[PDB]
This record gives sequence, structure tokens and C-alpha cells, in this order.
Amino acid sequence: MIVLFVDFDYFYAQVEEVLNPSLKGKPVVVCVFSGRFEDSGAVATANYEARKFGVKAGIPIVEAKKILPNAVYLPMRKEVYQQVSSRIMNLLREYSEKIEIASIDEAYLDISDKVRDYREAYNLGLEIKNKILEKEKITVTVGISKNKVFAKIAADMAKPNGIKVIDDEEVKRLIRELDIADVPGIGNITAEKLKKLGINKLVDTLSIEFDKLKGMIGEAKAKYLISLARDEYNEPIRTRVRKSIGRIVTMKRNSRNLEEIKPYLFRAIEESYYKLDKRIPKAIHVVAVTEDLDIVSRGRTFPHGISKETAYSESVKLLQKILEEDERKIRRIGVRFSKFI
DNA sequence: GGGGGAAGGATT
DNA sequence: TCGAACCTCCCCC
Ligand SMILES: Nc1nc2c(ncn2[C@H]2CC[C@@H](COP(=O)(O)OP(=O)(O)OP(=O)(O)O)O2)c(=O)[nH]1
Ligand SMILES: [Ca+2]
Ligand SMILES: [Mg+2]
Ligand SMILES: [Mg+2]
Ligand SMILES: [Mg+2]
Repeated sequence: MIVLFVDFDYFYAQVEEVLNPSLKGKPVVVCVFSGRFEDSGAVATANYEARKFGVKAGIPIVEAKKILPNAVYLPMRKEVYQQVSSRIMNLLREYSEKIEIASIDEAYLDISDKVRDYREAYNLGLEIKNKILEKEKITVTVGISKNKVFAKIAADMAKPNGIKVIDDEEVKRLIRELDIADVPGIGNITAEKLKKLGINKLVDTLSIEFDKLKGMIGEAKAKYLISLARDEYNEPIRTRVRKSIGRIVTMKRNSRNLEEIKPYLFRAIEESYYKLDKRIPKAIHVVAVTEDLDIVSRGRTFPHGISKETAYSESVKLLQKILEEDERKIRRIGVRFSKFI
């Protein structure tokens, strides 16, 4: 199987560049402003000029300003990036009917039936990169290998504006040499649990007792890591369908007062319903983020589709339930809809 | 013993 | 310090 993975470079910042070319060369920082104090919020993403100095996704806007006070700070315009993303995914469908759109800026293509070897795959990669640069003026990084996981790892190694092939021999080498923390799906918490069991490379999972591994990271992740270490990772490129849509907002101040939280909850429902564009959900979950950033949630599944009015009344009942069963103050409140018809 | 669904956790 | 979207206790057969 030959997999071709496409990851758009610094997507949100790059789209703003394409819409305002004078931004080119300048550190551009796309932010999510919450509405809680002057410059409260986080950096969603930044281009390379900004990342060179430490400004990256996740840090508070206030800290980014201390590092680069003269960078260009722009508010997130997700809807614009989503439209530009949908046009690039439509361009990728031309290269394969087996395509997996993993997020707004990532897609895997199974190109086994389009190329014979990695030399032909590498050329197809240049061709896709040229086609996207030509049509939308967006640079992307291409990763190629024998499965989705190594294709992504290749793209992580080659970004930005790159193209890399990790052949069978390199896959075998990485299984021995790659820090296991760089394997997709292994975040800080799992990486630390694995540094504790001694595991630091994929090959180390083959020699540890399975129940010891399973007991620490769970059955699916143990099986996943082992399958990769055995060079037996088999996951087909599958068409992905949006399974849930929702919106969670931060309130001006933390609260437990139902009538005070209500307008935020209702706005989240309004925004969520606009986004559902023709999908009718059968399940709704009210999601609260407590003052100490924990996530509490209550939901309900109906045997029928949920009308906006049923979403309004059921959400209050679910919010009341959250207030009843949890004593902490709520900071963020929202809703999530799923189980579409 | 193990489906299957609700809620919490981890990841990106 | 923001925020959108697969895996890990209990009812029930
Ligand atoms: N709002 C928000 N978005 C994030 C954060 N981290 C990443 N993102 C955005 C950037 C695009 C998208 C995909 O994220 P990935 O972590 O795969 O990173 P990436 O591909 O390097 O992102 P980019 O294209 O911006 O570099 O999610 C974050 O902390 N907050
Ligand atoms: Ca990207
Ligand atoms: Mg990405
Ligand atoms: Mg990037
Ligand atoms: Mg990691």
C-alpha cells in the first residue's frame, strides 16, 4: 500500500497571507480572543517568521506580545479557512477516489492504484503540490510511505513546503530509532507513561509484557503501538463523515447562576444550528468547562431529530443537571450535537 | 463474558 | 490561556 499524506502549511496564517499579500515575510499570528480581559485568549497558529521566535499555537496572546510586540495579530476567521480548505480537498479528489480528510488541513490519499513505486509516488507528490500552489497559492507538505502513520511522520519531518518518502528500510530504522513520543496519537501524557515503563522507541513495545503495557496506556493504544512496531499497522484510507458539530464559548465571568449562563448556552445553540447546514441531530450534549479547566457533560439521545426548540429546552434541563451534580463554578459552556439522520 | 451507551480523558 | 472533533463504569442479555 502506498499512502500520500497532504498537510497544509501554517494553514490559518497562510490563508490570511493569500488574502492580504502584503503580510508576506512578516510574523503573522492568528488568535482566538475570548473576551475576558485585554488580550485574553490563545494563539491558534502562527507562520514560520513568528514560530522562529517561540510564538506558536497554544501560548497566551499576552505572552506572544511580549516576544513579538510588532507581529501582525489577526482574529480567527475559521469560516474563511474552511472554505479555502474545501476547495483544496476538492482538488485532491482528482488524484484518488480513496481519500480521507482528517481535519481542515490534512488528508490522506491511498495512491496504490495510481503508482507502482515510491519514485512515481514522489513525482505525483510534486504534481499535487504544484497543482495546489497553482490553483490556490497555498504551499503544503507531502509525506509518503506504506501506511498512514509513517506518511504523517514523513510530513512532520519535511514541513514546511516539503516532500519526503520513508521507504520500507527507513520504516524499519524508525521503528528502532524514532522517539516514540513523535508517533501520532502519543501526547505528553502517554509519552510520560511510556518513559516510565522504559519504552522510548517503538521496538521496545515488542519485549514488554502486554498486560503491563495495556494496564498503563490501555488496550487500543498498546495494540496500536505494537502493530506499528511489528511493521503490521493496517488501517485503510476511509471516507470520513462529520459525526458531531458544536460550539462552546467562554463567559465574561465564571458563574453557577442558571439565568446568567443561559444566553451563552443559547448563543452556542444558535451558532451550532447554523453550522449543522441541513444535518438533523438525534443527540445533544451540554458541555461545561469548570473554573479549573475540567470538562463536565450531560447529554440525551432522542428516537427522532432535534428541533431548535427541543434543543433549547433540553439544554436547560441538561445544564440544570450539570449544576446539580457538580458544585464547581462554570467558565465555558456549550453544546455538541451528534447521531445525525 | 461481553454487547452497547453515557460520561470522562487524551490527542490534534 | 482557545477551542472543535476515538478510547476508556454500569445496564442488560
Ligand atoms: N485553536 C487552536 N487551533 C490549534 C491549536 N494547535 C493547532 N491548531 C490548529 C492549526 C491547524 C489545525 C491542525 O493542527 P496540528 O496540531 O495538526 O498542527 P499543524 O498542522 O502544524 O498546524 P499548522 O498548519 O497551523 O501548523 O489545528 C491550538 O492550540 N488552538
Ligand atoms: Ca498544517
Ligand atoms: Mg496538520
Ligand atoms: Mg504546521
Ligand atoms: Mg507527541
